[PDB]
Amino acid sequence: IVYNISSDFQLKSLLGEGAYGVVCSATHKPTGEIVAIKKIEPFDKPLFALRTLREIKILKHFKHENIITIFNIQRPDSFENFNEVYIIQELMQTDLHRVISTQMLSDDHIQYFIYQTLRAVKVLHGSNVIHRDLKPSNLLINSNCDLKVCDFGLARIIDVEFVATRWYRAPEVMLTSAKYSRAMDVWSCGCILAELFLRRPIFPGRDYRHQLLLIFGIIGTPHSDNDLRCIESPRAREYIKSLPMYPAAPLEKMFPRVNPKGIDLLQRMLVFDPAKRITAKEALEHPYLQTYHDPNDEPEGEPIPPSFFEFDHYKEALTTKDLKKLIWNEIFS
Amino acid sequence: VYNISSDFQLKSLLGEGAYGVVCSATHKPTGEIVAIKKIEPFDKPLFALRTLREIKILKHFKHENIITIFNIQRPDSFENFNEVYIIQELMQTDLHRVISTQMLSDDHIQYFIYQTLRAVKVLHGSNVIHRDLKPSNLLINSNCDLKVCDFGLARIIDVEFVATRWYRAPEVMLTSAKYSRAMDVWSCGCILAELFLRRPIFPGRDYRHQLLLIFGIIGTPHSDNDLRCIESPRAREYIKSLPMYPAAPLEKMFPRVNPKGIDLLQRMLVFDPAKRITAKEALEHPYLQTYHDPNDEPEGEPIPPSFFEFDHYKEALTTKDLKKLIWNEIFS
Repeated sequence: IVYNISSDFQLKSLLGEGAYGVVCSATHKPTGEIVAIKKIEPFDKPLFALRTLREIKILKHFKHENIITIFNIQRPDSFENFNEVYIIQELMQTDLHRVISTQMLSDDHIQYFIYQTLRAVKVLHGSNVIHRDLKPSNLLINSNCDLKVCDFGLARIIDVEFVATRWYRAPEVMLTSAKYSRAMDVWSCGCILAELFLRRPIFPGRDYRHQLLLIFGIIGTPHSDNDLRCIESPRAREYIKSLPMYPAAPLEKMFPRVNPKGIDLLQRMLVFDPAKRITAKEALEHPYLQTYHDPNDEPEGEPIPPSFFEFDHYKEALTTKDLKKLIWNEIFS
Repeated sequence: VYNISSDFQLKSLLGEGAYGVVCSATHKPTGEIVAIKKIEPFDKPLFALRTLREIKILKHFKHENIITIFNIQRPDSFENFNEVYIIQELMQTDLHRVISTQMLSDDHIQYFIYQTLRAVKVLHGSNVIHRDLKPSNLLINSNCDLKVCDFGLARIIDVEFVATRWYRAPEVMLTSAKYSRAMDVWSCGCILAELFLRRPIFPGRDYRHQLLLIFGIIGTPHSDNDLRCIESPRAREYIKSLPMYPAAPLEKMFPRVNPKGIDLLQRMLVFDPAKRITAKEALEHPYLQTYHDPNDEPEGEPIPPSFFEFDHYKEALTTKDLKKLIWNEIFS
């Protein structure tokens, strides 16, 4: 696993080989710090190029306790042989998926993990950034319990497409065109909070249809004009009537060993109507989290213009060179 | 490794990449030599979708100028479906690399240029546009047979990523008419231009620069009839905002070139896609009467948009969705 990176960096262990590239825990000979180094050969894979670009722009902009820190990107020399991107970021022991899969967590830890995840969402939205793909495995965690969001490969700046799974995607997002709302992120959190209690995905659909069936199977099938009063889609409203009509299930009655307040906050997130869906801010304020809530320390963010990801706004086809230059430029200032 | 029927004998590796290895093999039963691609696209969304298009377009056609795929391996399980073995008709090299490494007689030029427009014609007649033609998507075999492949950006007629736009038509770049049959003729004209020049005629360094180079030879459009087919205000402003140079006389740029070829070049590399000559009209035109033959030239047959149904659903696709598309296409 070659790494043509500075001498000062002595690799240690390979933490994961992904579709993106490999990530290794290395040491900063000088200060003796332990960092995470990503090697990414993305130039023949357009999709992975943009993803990497997005991620690099976002990580670098924020300076938040719940969003991963990039320490520095290695700069190449010739744009002519630039075929690898090396990113030195903070090393993180595990992620929220792995943790749920091996430990039972006290209501406190859950309060704290969902608290941190909401804190980050607040700053992202406050900044006009929508993650668009929150799931347990994007929430990295440190040995002392720091949760940190990463993987903004699908992020967007507000005002086909591919996903690894739609297990945490919001129904309004699958049923319509409203695929760039702050609400959709708050829906993912609902799901994440659900997994924290159930220790398993709450809506593990196996395909599109089955996903909705699973969702309504719990929150309830939207029927009247007031339920679909956020689904102006004639098609979406048709398709909904092609699914059985269930009543919302009593989450409280079925999961009685779970903190009643969590259940409330959960219900206020898992709501079909994106407009009645609790917002990250109102979420931090919710009872269930009062222990950790402190409004003088829930950063509101600084707006980021759409031009941040200008590419999302032109039709012009992007070429390979184009992508390599956007990343290149990103690296040189 | 090449997990495939032992009825094959692997000769040699022909190349690699992101998609995965591809190599020659003998079909013991007929002693016919073939190429077997080993794609591992399910962790690369965009590649799986490209693969899906290639498999559907190729399996469908039966033209001498479109690559022929003989079979596709049958996976015997969805759970463990991680590769795709395509067995297609071996090809020695590609026009890019031929131009790239030799002077070709005006004869050779017409041969390849005829074959190329031959294929484009059947596809255009079948409502299929390639949308990404260039020298390296033109594969050539021994007895100089030209066959087009790489339909990863094709669409059915009733944004995206590309390696380069050196072959993209100006109107596609400016406007949103990124789906005309015309864009393929423009690409064609760039192949032709390149056959004479022996190098890319419009090697732009970037969006603007590409337009600056194209207009540098064809003339910047400025008149209403020039900008007749350009419905966008924003787009018109753009053109009107670039250096405005008058067309250059091809004859004095391709001097050691067949006067009948230039005329064809000028008929293809035209800004107005409406005026632009078509794949059929190109076969007829003088420079190509030596191979023309209003018989041996299929006009194809319209394919229904549903052939590419997925280009009509705005839902997001998942890994499983993708594995399922290719899977169905292999068994159905």
